[PDB]
Order: sequence, then C-alpha cells, then structure tokens
Amino acid sequence: MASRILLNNGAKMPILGLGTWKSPPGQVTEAVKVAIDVGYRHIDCAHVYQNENEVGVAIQEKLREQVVKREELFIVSKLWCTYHEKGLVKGACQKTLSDLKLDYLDLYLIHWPTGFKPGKEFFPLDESGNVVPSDTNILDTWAAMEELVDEGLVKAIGISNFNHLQVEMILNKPGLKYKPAVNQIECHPYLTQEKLIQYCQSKGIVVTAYSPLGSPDRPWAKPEDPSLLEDPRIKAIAAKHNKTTAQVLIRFPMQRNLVVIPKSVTPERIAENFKVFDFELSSQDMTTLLSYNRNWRVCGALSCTSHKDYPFHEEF
Ligand SMILES: NC(=O)c1ccc[n+]([C@@H]2O[C@H](COP(=O)([O-])OP(=O)(O)OC[C@H]3O[C@@H](n4cnc5c(N)ncnc54)[C@H](OP(=O)(O)O)[C@@H]3O)[C@@H](O)[C@H]2O)c1
Ligand SMILES: O=C(O)COc1cc(F)ccc1C(=O)NCc1cccc([N+](=O)[O-])c1
Repeated sequence: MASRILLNNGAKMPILGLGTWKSPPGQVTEAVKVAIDVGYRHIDCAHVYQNENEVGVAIQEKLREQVVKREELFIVSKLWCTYHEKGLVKGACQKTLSDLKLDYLDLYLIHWPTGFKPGKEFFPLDESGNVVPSDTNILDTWAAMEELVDEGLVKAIGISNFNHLQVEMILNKPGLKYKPAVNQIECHPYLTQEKLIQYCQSKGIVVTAYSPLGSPDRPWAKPEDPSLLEDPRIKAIAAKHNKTTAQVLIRFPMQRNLVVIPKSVTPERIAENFKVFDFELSSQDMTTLLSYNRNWRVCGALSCTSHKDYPFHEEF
C-alpha cells in the first residue's frame, strides 16, 4: 500500500506515525530515535503532552546524523486549549517549534474545539470543578491558525476532536482562506466513527485515527474495561494473517484511507507496529472489525461537558 496520502494543501502525509502522549520524557527520545531508524517518518506531538523538548532532541539528532532529511519528516503538533486567543496562537506555535528544534511544522492542529481561560494551568477550573471557558470562538482561532501558514511557521493546519457541525462551521467560515487539511479523532473497532469519517472524507479532509489500540495506558483505565489487544475475535483475525493483534489494529484504519498514530515506547513494539505494509485485510475482515463498534469512547474530560463547544453531545 502507498505510504503517504495527499492532503488538500498539496503535501503528502505518511499514513503511519508514532504517537507520543504518555511517552515518559526519559524514554521518548530513544523511542523517536528507534522509530526513525526503523522507518517512521511522521511523529504526532502536542504541547500539552509535556515532552516536546525530548521528542525534539531525537528529531534533531537524526537530522544531524543524516539518517533522514527534514523534507522527509512529517511533524505534527497541536495548539492547546488555553491558547485559543488571537494574541497567543503564534507564541504557542513558536514554543512548540523551539522545543521540537524545528523551523516549521508539517501540520498544526487545533487540539480541541474548546477554548479555556489562558494562564499557567492547562485546565483552569472554577471552585466546583468546571473548566473555565474562553469566549474566543472556533472561527477566530481558525483565522489565527491561517496566519501561521502565511508566516511560514506551519505547512498545513487542521483540527482535532471536532464534530461534524464544528467541521462544517469552519468550512462555512466567511472569508475562509485555508481549509482544514486533517481532522484527528479517536477511532478503533469499538468506536468506528463511520458517520464523521464519511463526512470529513466527502469534504476532502483527511482523518487521522488516534488511540487505535484503545489507549490501554490512558490514566483512567479500569481493569474491567474492554481490551482491543485481548479481544479473541481480533486475535483470530491476526492469527489467520500471521500478524500480531496490534498489526491488525494498525492496518485496519490504513485500509479505510485513514492516517494512524499508534503510541509505543517499547523498541520492539515500535518496530513491529511499522511492519504493516506487507499484508491485506479482506473486505470481510474489514466489515467484521467494523461490526465490533460499541460507541466506546476513551478520550474525553468530565470537566468540559458543559463547555459550549464540547464536541461529544452531538451524535457525530
Ligand atoms: N488529538 C487528540 O486529542 C489525541 C488524543 C489521544 C491520542 N492522541 C495521539 O494518538 C496517539 C496514540 O493514542 P494513545 O497513546 O491514546 O494510545 P494507543 O496508541 O491506542 O495505545 C498505546 C498503548 O498501546 C501499547 N502498545 C503499543 N504497541 C503495542 C503492541 N504492539 N503490543 C502491545 N501493546 C502495544 C503501548 O505500550 P508501550 O508504549 O508500553 O509499548 C501503550 O500502552 C497518542 O500517543 C497521541 O499522539 C491524540
Ligand atoms: O487530549 C489528548 O491529546 C489526550 O488527552 C490528554 C492529554 C494530556 F496531556 C492532557 C489531558 C488530556 C485530556 O484530558 N484530553 C481530553 C480533553 C481535553 C480537552 C477538552 C476535552 N473535551 O472533552 O472538551 C477533552
């Protein structure tokens, strides 16, 4: 299968990237170095993950070693919720660029549609635990993102965790200058996202699937929770193909024309997870995996469920 997908900005994006949320700062430099050594050319980052400096050490070392040229890498980061303000977006992007050791990002995403009060705290709370919103709307934040393209800081801009009405708001923005290139959303066999994926793809927006293994290391996991990697039905499909369960879970979104960003800090798994370009799931396999949908969403925040732009009240 082709390794890159053409974006609506004219650039090509590798369909497999390395995730970095929860990758400890003392392990992520080696993880990214290993990833680049074994073929990864796309790294998914974010300021809120608090490890961009260490990711950047790895990127810079592989560039210095001439393992890879900058033009061959596709580095993604995301604008955190406390920076949705016109006057804060550029500095937030610049801090990410500084930490990553880069002079541009290939893609910069609005991390969540919800803006929060600026300040040191990533989740500013009122005394009852509700997040404190910003009044800056998604359209003004989008205009600020467009300026980053025009200033050369980023090659492409996009969105993440936007529901279809929020995507539509951007697409209908008066004076829209650059369409979102990507919507990065949670997607795996227990949350298959058909409706939102078809909407985005019909608009030429590429979808990136996050938490493709179900984020079993998410901090709020419970022992009784569903487990994709341990689902016997998925293990059976993997065994039939002589592949691991993780490899099936990564190949699945690829065959839906999605980009996918599995996270690992384990060198053997980083290498294994990349070995997904030499087998094909049948259309029966694909439809069978889709059938496991249970609308089981692992990534959200209770503190945000009354924010006016909370994305998950809408069906999709
Ligand atoms: N835009 C957003 O709002 C958003 C939200 C969530 C995630 N994301 C992005 O998407 C990335 C991936 O999602 P995620 O981190 O939530 O979870 P994930 O990639 O679904 O799962 C990561 C977990 O799977 C384990 N794992 C990886 N490969 C494995 C294999 N071959 N066999 C067994 N276990 C394996 C990892 O263990 P080890 O690391 O210990 O090997 C880790 O515990 C994130 O890191 C982040 O970059 C974005
Ligand atoms: O947001 C991600 O990429 C993954 O999850 C997190 C990563 C972090 F480093 C810190 C926090 C989260 C997290 O709680 N993310 C969830 C989240 C964030 C913002 C808004 C909402 N919302 O429902 O509107 C949900």
